[PDB]
Amino acid sequence: TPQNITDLCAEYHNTQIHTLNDKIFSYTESLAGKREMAIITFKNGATFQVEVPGSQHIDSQKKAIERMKDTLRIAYLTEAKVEKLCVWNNKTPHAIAAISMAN
Amino acid sequence: TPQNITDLCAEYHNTQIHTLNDKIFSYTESLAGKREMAIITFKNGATFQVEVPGSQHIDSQKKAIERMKDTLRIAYLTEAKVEKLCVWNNKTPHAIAAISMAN
Amino acid sequence: TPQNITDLCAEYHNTQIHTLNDKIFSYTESLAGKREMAIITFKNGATFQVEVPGSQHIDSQKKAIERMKDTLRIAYLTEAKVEKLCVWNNKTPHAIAAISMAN
Amino acid sequence: TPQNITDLCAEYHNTQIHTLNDKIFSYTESLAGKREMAIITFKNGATFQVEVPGSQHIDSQKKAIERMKDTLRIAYLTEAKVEKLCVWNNKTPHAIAAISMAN
Amino acid sequence: TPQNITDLCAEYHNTQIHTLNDKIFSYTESLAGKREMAIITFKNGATFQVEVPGSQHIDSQKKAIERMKDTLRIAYLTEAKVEKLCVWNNKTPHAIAAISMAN
Ligand SMILES: CC(=O)N[C@H]1[C@H](O[C@@H]2[C@H](O[C@]3(C(=O)O)C[C@H](O)[C@@H](NC(C)=O)[C@H]([C@H](O)[C@H](O)CO)O3)[C@@H](O)[C@H](O[C@H]3[C@H](O)[C@@H](O)[C@H](O)O[C@@H]3CO)O[C@@H]2CO)O[C@H](CO)[C@H](O)[C@@H]1O[C@@H]1O[C@H](CO)[C@H](O)[C@H](O)[C@H]1O
Ligand SMILES: CC(=O)N[C@H]1[C@H](O[C@@H]2[C@H](O[C@]3(C(=O)O)C[C@H](O)[C@@H](NC(C)=O)[C@H]([C@H](O)[C@H](O)CO)O3)[C@@H](O)[C@H](O[C@H]3[C@H](O)[C@@H](O)[C@H](O)O[C@@H]3CO)O[C@@H]2CO)O[C@H](CO)[C@H](O)[C@@H]1O[C@@H]1O[C@H](CO)[C@H](O)[C@H](O)[C@H]1O
Ligand SMILES: CC(=O)N[C@H]1[C@H](O[C@@H]2[C@H](O[C@]3(C(=O)O)C[C@H](O)[C@@H](NC(C)=O)[C@H]([C@H](O)[C@H](O)CO)O3)[C@@H](O)[C@H](O[C@H]3[C@H](O)[C@@H](O)[C@H](O)O[C@@H]3CO)O[C@@H]2CO)O[C@H](CO)[C@H](O)[C@@H]1O[C@@H]1O[C@H](CO)[C@H](O)[C@H](O)[C@H]1O
Repeated sequence: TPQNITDLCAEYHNTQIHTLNDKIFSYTESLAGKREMAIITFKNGATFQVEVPGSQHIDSQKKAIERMKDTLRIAYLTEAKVEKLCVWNNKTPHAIAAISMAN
Repeated sequence: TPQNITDLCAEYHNTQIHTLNDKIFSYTESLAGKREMAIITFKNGATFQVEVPGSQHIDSQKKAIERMKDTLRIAYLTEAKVEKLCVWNNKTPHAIAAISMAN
Repeated sequence: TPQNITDLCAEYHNTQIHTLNDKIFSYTESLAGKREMAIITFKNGATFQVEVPGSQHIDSQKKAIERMKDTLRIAYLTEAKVEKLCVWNNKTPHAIAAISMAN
Repeated sequence: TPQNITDLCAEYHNTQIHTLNDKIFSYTESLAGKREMAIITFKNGATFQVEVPGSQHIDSQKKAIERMKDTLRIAYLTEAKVEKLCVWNNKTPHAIAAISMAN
Repeated sequence: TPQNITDLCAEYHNTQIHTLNDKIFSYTESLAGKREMAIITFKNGATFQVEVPGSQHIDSQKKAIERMKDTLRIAYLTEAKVEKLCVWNNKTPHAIAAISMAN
């Protein structure tokens, strides 16, 4: 139904679009208990995270959270340019809701 | 049974074949609740989606849906040329049913 | 226990070996209900399928069918030469049972 | 929520941080019973393990331990520079808790 | 726990270390009923299998077995030099227990 990341982002509160058009600068992954997350940063310093699964996530999001960590890792290793990120800004670091990669 | 994507596509109602013979221009992935989907684009603007798993899907296609999102991601990252897409035209963006990639 | 694809193939009824020594020309995959399959072709026109999972499959072949589809996808994308395929000939297109890849 | 590996590492006892800034030298993986683990080494001889999933692990970490081995395998194969490692030092070899890649 | 492949291999009966320092020559994969395994060979004729899961395997070894097949496949496709293999010499072909890669 939404046709791009901007329309999709617009369907949630506390979200904002970050136009990066750049490759991920660093990738951090954690298996530590209560911190099973991934954190990424860009050259400008901007930091984002894929949240630890919790009660704020419905069951359908379970699979998508894992896929997102897979995507980030591979985008990072292949140095793919990420166009935009839709993030929840009520979390720190900002939490990734969706990504767009282009060209 | 079907020997190719065209024959396969012809076995369903509301489907059509698109011949792109081009690489995916952009890939968008979302983990947002109720919008756990992927959307792809080609240079001419043509937009397609891998639908959110819902009641129209039988048990057997859930793994297939997951595999498709995986296929679109590497196809994108590797700039693989997609030959054809069999898509359901009763959805917007058009929903991907099958894909064919050729040398 | 088999030592190679040919001996493994010889243990089955209705099987046959095809020597290709060529890379995959086309990769096709479908998430369409009741047609969750993948189809590959070679320049010589040879067409093979990875069957839809079903009755003719034991619980151990399940993960293996999924694994074969991943193999065929990555082989296609990396342009790996397929040496031989052990195929069941009581199906059309011929269903894939095993694959060998040699440098 | 931590913004980097240094701060995330600091949220645990018996946890040390290691700045490597080199690609992994060796990758060892085992399927032997009771020894389903991975071991990595750096050219400076530093050796680290990804623990056999045991009782000291909560359920949320299970999927995470699998992801970490996938990450170690791909970072090794692509020769990615790993920046830092947060490791629990009450283990021998020291056990990987988190990893950061910044090339 | 062991700090390397030789020590690890020494913790089991009927095992031996083979130093290859060469890439995999051929990869064979089968989905055939009761023969869901992978066989790899090196140019020197060395042939090794990843056993079909059976009664000899404990529960914790089941994902390790699937992972090892992913590893062999990716190592093969990327021409990653395999250093050593720990194998059970009471099976034919000898069964892979652990693998070390160092390029
Ligand atoms: C803003 C918020 O607190 N969201 C939490 C969510 O709350 C639900 C309603 O929010 C939306 C949203 O997230 O913006 C509304 C959207 O239009 C929905 N969009 C679509 C396409 O469906 C989404 C979506 O359904 C869910 O996210 C699916 O999981 O939900 C929120 O407005 C509502 O609260 C109202 C209340 O109803 C109203 O009477 C009162 O006056 O004001 C409140 C705020 O406007 O309640 C809804 C739940 O009852 O609920 C989910 C759990 O489903 C989460 O808790 C969500 O929080 C975010 O979750 C993110 C990950 O999914 C991430 O962690 C964010 O940081 C969390 O805040
Ligand atoms: C067209 C439609 O509404 N399809 C929904 C489907 O409906 C079934 C019958 O449709 C087909 C079809 O999709 O074309 C008929 C094909 O020959 C079948 N092909 C094969 C290889 O089996 C497929 C297939 O069985 C299913 O897709 C597998 O899940 O189904 C449909 O024709 C039938 O309804 C008839 C009705 O019986 C008849 O009396 C009346 O005169 O005409 C109706 C319409 O032509 O009903 C069948 C279901 O009872 O059913 C599935 C669920 O099983 C879906 O709901 C499907 O909708 C599409 O699903 C897609 C994703 O899978 C996607 O979301 C599309 O946008 C949906 O429209
Ligand atoms: C040698 C053998 O038959 N091993 C089978 C194994 O047997 C167990 C004990 O064997 C070891 C081993 O595999 O070598 C001993 C190692 O030191 C252990 N190492 C570690 C780090 O724990 C391993 C390990 O625990 C298991 O492999 C985990 O599954 O096991 C063996 O010593 C023992 O012998 C007893 C006997 O049971 C008892 O009745 C008699 O009175 O005294 C003996 C004392 O000397 O029995 C253990 C089983 O209860 O068992 C596993 C299943 O647990 C396998 O069957 C294993 O066979 C090999 O398995 C490989 C795949 O896992 C491969 O397929 C080989 O081909 C199989 O031979």
